[PDB]
Amino acid sequence: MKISVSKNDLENALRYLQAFLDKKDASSIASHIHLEVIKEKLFLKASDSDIGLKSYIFTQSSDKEGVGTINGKKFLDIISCLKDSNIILETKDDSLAIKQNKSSFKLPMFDADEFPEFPVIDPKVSIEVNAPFLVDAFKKIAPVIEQTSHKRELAGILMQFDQKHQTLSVVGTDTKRLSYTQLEKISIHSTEEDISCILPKRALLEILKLFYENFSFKSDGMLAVIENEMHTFFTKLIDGNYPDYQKILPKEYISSFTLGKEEFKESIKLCSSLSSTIKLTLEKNNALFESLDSEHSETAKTSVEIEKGLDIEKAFHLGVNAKFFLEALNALGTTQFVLRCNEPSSPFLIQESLDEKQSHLNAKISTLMMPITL
Amino acid sequence: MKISVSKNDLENALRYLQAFLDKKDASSIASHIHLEVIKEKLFLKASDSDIGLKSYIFTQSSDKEGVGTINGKKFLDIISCLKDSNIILETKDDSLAIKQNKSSFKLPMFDADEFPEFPVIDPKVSIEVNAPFLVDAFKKIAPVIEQTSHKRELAGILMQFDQKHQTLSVVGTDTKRLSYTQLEKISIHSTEEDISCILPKRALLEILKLFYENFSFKSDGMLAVIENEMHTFFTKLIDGNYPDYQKILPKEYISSFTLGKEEFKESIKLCSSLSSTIKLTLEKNNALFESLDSEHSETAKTSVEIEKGLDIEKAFHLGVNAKFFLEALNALGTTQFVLRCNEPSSPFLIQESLDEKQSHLNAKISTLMMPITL
Repeated sequence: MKISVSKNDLENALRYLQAFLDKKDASSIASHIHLEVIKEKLFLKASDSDIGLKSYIFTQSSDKEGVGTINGKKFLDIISCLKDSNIILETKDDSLAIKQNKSSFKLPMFDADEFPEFPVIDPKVSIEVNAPFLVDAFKKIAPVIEQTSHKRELAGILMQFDQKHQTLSVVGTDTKRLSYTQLEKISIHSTEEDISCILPKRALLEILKLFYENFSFKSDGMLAVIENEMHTFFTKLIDGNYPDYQKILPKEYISSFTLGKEEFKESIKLCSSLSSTIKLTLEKNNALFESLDSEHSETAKTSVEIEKGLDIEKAFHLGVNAKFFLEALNALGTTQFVLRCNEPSSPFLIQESLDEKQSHLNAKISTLMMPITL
Repeated sequence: MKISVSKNDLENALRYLQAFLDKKDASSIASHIHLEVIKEKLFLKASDSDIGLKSYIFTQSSDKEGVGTINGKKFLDIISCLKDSNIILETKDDSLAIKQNKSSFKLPMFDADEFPEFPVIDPKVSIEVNAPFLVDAFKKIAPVIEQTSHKRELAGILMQFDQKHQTLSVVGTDTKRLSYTQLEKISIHSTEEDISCILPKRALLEILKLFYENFSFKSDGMLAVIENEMHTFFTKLIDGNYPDYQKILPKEYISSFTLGKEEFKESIKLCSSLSSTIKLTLEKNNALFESLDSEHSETAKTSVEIEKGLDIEKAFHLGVNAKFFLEALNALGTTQFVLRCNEPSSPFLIQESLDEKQSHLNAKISTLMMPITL
């Protein structure tokens, strides 16, 4: 191999690749990036059986095509310390040479034959995503998902494709709370009418660093592959059946209150200084907040005026987990939110104001939560 | 007690005080701030036998004078979540009430009689510091000092007062390296001709957060007390005898090179990607840097042109610790530095260009380092 590349292009590519290396044992090929020069591109890839990323940068020049490998962490450590001028990469036996003017380095290469095959799939389902709605859904739902969940299928995010109705549902839950969204008017190409993909949390978080809009998503029911012009990402899927979240959603709600998002965030954080649970009291023109599981002798109270009177003929009391409530509000894009309730011992829902209104660019996430008793 | 205070004044005061609390066991008075209302001031103090801070803020109003205590971490957690409007603090039995409009809190107080006495000293030495030179010296020397040093006196920074010559010397060492500065034309008031104070590293780091210029420093040989208009800080001193650093400094140096600071930093970091030690080669118009304790098959080299020829008739080779060398350069305020050497196996010195030149506002730190063999 012998090429020259842009320092900043290379550094950026290496930064993305770090998350796909097992970096602690540098003597293992799992700590290495596979390199391949083909025509005017340098491809860099880091993968294992479970997950992987393949990227390219254009070469500034190319004298010799071929393949090699290099420790990804050391490679980035070197590049990040170099000048903003072009870098020469040239193989020399079992070794990769890096040169930039007066600076030169050598790093040992491993046998590229040991490097894992980067998978290709025969997709059963595919979508083209030309707006931020999918990663918006992912980012909004991620906090509810236990990565190290001890239950397999809940350790990931559900993507449920309905080809007939052209809707993709995105769901996360940790059994105390459940966040979901339904994305309509999605052009879904699928061999089956319905197909469900469960992406592991790690994959979710990596996707958020790599992608935003204008990418494809494809799956063969075993792997999911996401591609744009620069990147091809894959992840193994979680096998099994995600619980049907629809069966747990209440059919109707006795009461629905339209409330101020930022005032509630501010009030909940305030009581959270002394407790993890909060007693919320709703009156016609007031919202009261009191610390609930605070130590004896420690109390926090606050209230907020509600100018547009709630349909309440007598105080409604609701015990809530402060962190969950806050996270549900963080997932909302509107200045107001709707709190839908039945009995105080029953699950309640938090969602955007005008959730029913059609949106193009964004996902609207709703969160269903179990209350605290008393 | 009953007063009102400014939220931002209070929050700022509480932030400074956090470092002086043992925060993990909230049931201990060590986690508490002592409060005292005297006339139009609120004094807040956190201290133990070893170290402490006493601060004040002016009250916006004062209805009732008295004393109390409160958990400092909870207090700050509450205040930081409040609005930017005045806060009412009022004692109610064994409890402190905090009110801001619709928000109200209660926290339990402890018996103020258990709170440790804040010490006053009869100073044996005192200085008034009206320029940043002392904290500049402290900040520059701090990195060489082992806080958790297993040797008592080296676990702190030395302040050596010479009343006769009106000089204060500031020294830190960890036995591999030694950084020092001599501050001249300091008005020293002292009962003894010579007196040495050793401040613990923790105290050093706290001082850096609190003080910059226009403060007094006093010591009775047991405690050191630092005061400005807002703060009174104290620390117990480390007992014993700091080694005389003067006896270890070489008398003369065979060679002294004036070199580029930022070029050396950049070159050393570059080789540091692959090693912790570096072989430096000085020639008449070139400085060469090579990784030294890098793994087999991993190498890093770079060089820098030296336009103003060094007085060198044949290459000088010096083995150096990369981190120490970098830290010595970080402590310098000039664009160039002087490297003074004897034999390659002998200690060498790093200091500012024109170190001998008189400076008002700043400390000039020199670092003496043991080289690496080969």
